[PDB]
This record gives sequence, C-alpha cells and structure tokens, in this order.
Amino acid sequence: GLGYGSWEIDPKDLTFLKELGTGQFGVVKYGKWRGQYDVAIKMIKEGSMSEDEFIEEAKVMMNLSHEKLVQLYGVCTKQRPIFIITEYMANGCLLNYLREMRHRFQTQQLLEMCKDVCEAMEYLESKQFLHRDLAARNCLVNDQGVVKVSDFGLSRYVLDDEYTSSVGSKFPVRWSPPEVLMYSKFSSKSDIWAFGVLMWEIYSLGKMPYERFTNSETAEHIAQGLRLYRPHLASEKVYTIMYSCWHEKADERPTFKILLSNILDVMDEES
Ligand SMILES: C[C@H]1CN(C2COC2)CCN1c1ccc(Nc2cc(-c3ccnc(N4CCn5c(cc6c5CC(C)(C)C6)C4=O)c3CO)cn(C)c2=O)nc1
Repeated sequence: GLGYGSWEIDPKDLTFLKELGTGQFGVVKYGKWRGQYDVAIKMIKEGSMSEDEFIEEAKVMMNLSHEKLVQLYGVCTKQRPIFIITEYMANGCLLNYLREMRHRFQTQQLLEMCKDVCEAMEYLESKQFLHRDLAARNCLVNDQGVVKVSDFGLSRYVLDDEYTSSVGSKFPVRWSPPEVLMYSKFSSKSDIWAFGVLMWEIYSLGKMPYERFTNSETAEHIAQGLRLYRPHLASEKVYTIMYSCWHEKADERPTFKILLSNILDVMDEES
C-alpha cells in the first residue's frame, strides 16, 4: 500500500515468535507475515551494515529466485533497526545440523546436500553473482532436509574490520583460495574453492577445515600447495570432485555447471 515499494515489507505485518540466534548483523527471529506465512527476520544492529548500499542491492536480490536459494521477501527500512525478511529454514544452519551425530547420514544424503548447494551456486553463477562467504555455517536446512544457500553477497555490506580484513579474526581464511589470501583476487573461482571446502565440511560432518592449524598456518600451508585430505565418508569419486576445486590456478578449477554434472554422475555411479 501507500508508502511501500515492491521491495518494502510493512513491519506491522510481522508477528515475532521465536529467537533464532545471532549473526554478523545481530539477532534473527522466526515469525509470521500476515498471521499465516512463516518468515525469518534479521534485525540489523546499528553500525553493523552499510545500509544504503544494501538497500539499493536488495532491489536486485529481490529478482533472484531458485528452489535451493533462501528467498528474500523484502526489507523494512523506514525505521532502525532495519529488517531483512526471508524464507524460514526450520532446521537451521547446516554446520550445526552436520555436527548432530544422531542423524547418522548415509553418504547418498551427504551427496544430495552438496548437490542442493551446487544448484544454488550454478544459479548465482548464471546471474554473475558471487557469494563470497560460502561455508557450512552460511547454509540453512529446511524441515524436509533440503539445504539452501543464504546470505550470498552480504559480505560486501559488513562494517566490521575483523571480518573484512584478510588477517582479521572473522575473515573466512580456511575457505579461501591462495589468490584471495595473497592478492584479494575474488572471482567465480574463489566461490568454487569455497564450495570444495564446503563438500569437505559435509563429508567431515562439520569438522573445522585444517583443525590442527591456525588461520596463519593454514594460509602458508595452502600457499605451499598443501590441501585438505579425504574425509573418511568420502568415496574416491567424491574426493576427486572436492579436490578439483582446489587447483592452484584458478582458471583450471571447474565451473558450478561442471561440478553439478560431476555430482550427478557420481550419484548415478554410487547410488
Ligand atoms: C534448529 C533450531 C533449534 N532450536 C533449539 C531447540 O529449541 C531451541 C534453536 C533454534 N534453531 C533454529 C531453527 C531455525 C533457524 N533458521 C534460520 C536461522 C537464520 C540465522 C540465524 C542467525 N544468524 C544467521 N546468520 C548467520 C550467517 N550470516 C548472517 C548474516 C551474515 C551471515 C554471513 C555474512 C557474514 C556474509 C553476513 C546471519 O544472520 C542466520 C542465517 O542468515 C536465518 N534463517 C533465514 C533461518 O531460517 N535457525 C535456528
């Protein structure tokens, strides 16, 4: 109605029901939109976000829609804190989900998780849109066990120098290729590198990559050519796929379309 653009949600349409934790921009809640529709609501802590830039980008991100991508519904920007309204993912972050050993996932289910992400990433790749912080912590799981990509592109609007700096405490060092760590060379191929690390997280049930190294040691390791090695639950074929993401030469890494076709092939061979 009057006052709200297509990207704007009226916050009075929201019912807040449960706390979902805190992320880089503060508290996230579960609620209803117009008494009926499940939504998640980010409440953007003041000082944490480049808000005007985000809001202009939210207009573009409104047009991104894929079954494996957490849907943006709108923003509430007429007062602070601003809100980001999205699809709700009842089983929460993928990292915590993997770490709950009770699930006792079969390897076919782990491969489906990788496929879910790869499909989202191929979509984003098709739209020339970088994630920049692909990792299990930043994927979400719905009530049907479907994994979706979330918080894509939002790294650009983070104001926290500990996150943004390549030597900061919060920078995703362990998900970064050598050219990111050396030169800030971000590209589709740095998302590819990160996706390989994410496959490793999935097959490792959420172990920390390079768990016995610091970030500093990890940067040196990967710059010398050393890599993660095969998780116990990963077949040789699966390990070949994740490893292919880690070629020193970015231009020798696959695309998400090639990864997707490789994952489907392995599904046909191994299930
Ligand atoms: C599983 C149950 C269990 N329950 C126990 C049992 O009773 C108590 C606890 C709650 N829990 C639960 C259920 C569902 C959800 N769902 C959702 C969580 C989130 C969520 C929450 C907190 N932080 C974040 N992050 C984390 C990532 N990130 C954020 C902002 C940014 C990032 C990355 C960045 C740095 C680029 C920018 C950011 O906001 C997110 C993901 O966007 C988002 N969405 C859309 C959800 O649907 N979460 C938790």
